[PDB]
Amino acid sequence: GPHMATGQDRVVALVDMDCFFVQVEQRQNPHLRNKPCAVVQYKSWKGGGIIAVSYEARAFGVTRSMWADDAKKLCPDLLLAQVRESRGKANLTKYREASVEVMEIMSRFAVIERASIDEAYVDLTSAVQERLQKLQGQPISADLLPSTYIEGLPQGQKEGMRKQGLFQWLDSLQIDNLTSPDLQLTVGAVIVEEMRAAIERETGFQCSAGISHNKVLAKLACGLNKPNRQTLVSHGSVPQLFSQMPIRKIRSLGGKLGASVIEILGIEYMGELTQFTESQLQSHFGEKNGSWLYAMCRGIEHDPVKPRQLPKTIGCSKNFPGKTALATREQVQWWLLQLAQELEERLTKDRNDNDRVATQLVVSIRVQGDKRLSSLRRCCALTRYDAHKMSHDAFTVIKNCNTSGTEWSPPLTMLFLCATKFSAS
DNA sequence: ATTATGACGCT
Ligand SMILES: [Mn+2]
Ligand SMILES: [Mn+2]
Repeated sequence: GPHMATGQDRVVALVDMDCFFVQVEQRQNPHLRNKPCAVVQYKSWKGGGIIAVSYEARAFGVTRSMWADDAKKLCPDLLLAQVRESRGKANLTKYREASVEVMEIMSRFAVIERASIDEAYVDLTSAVQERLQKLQGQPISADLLPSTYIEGLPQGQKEGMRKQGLFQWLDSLQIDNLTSPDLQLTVGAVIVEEMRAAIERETGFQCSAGISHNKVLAKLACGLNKPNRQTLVSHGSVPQLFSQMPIRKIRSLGGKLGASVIEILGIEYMGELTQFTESQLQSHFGEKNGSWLYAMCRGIEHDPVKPRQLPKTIGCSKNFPGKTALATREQVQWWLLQLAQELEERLTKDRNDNDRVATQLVVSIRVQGDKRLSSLRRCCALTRYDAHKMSHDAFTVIKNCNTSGTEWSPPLTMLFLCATKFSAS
């Protein structure tokens, strides 16, 4: 009872830009705004691979990782923006720079953890305490929450439902207790409305967000009401929400581990996990995963919001699938040079912007017919930002994979260069 | 012949 900690100490938000690459292209080209549109990479093979889809296009069934020619069968009016191509590969620079715009606005409100190019976690605990003291007892007006959904409410037209749920929540709120978790989540949501307003004002970009007590719940909440909306998942809403929540929807359970939870335990939903002791879970899934599952199914997770706005590694990758696989020495060299040239550009810009130097080069390759996604990964020293030297070293480091007797065999279906091990400069 | 990345765990 009194000693079971309930993981309500923090207020954590997950902000995710709605169809981010598409919005970047729609800001740049107004003809695309408020239309079915998608962003593609390459164009020759089946019109190119789609990597981002507006919500209007999604209503027709267009999805990521779908060929553009097939998407056009579902949505003949679909509009397409193409990723920039440089040195024969996709260049994502425009989206990394748009991402930094967004991150820099978010960083004004609270400390953020860049979780991907288009999403960050926010630790709002201090911000909420400060704002609570600023209110000095004033109750929270629904006007301050114009796009917030309260998950699980109403209980007992879409916007009509939203407002009813919010009204029930706010009427139930105990504004005089500055230590109530539910009040703290609520103030966190007010701040997140303000953050999302500043992002849209200063970039034109819309986003969704989740507000809860930890990263996993914030992330799960963010996806409940998209696009352009935010969802508050309270501690108290977890039993009902998790009672029908497929295990695969929880972050890190979408793959093999989640499938083995399902197969070994004979269950489907997150909430069923409550029935197992911690020791049982550790026995099946190992001590770390067991403790984590035992707490997570009760809505409790302790992973911190790391103060990290910048990526930890800077990487350059290209697949050479099918008959385009690289089969000669000249080919492997020239593409290592193209990759190393993009890497040099991004690294020099990174050193100037962020006062740091990478010190290790990671070279990863895939050979044709190899089952694995990395057929090999080897590291060497990264001592100067020179594309010719980095390409020469990556070669030097992979070349004993060639089994020919100027040819290259097995042909290579992927090259990958990654600068890592950053040190302040 | 989804592709381009990027974080993190295991050993
Ligand atoms: Mn997104
Ligand atoms: Mn995202």
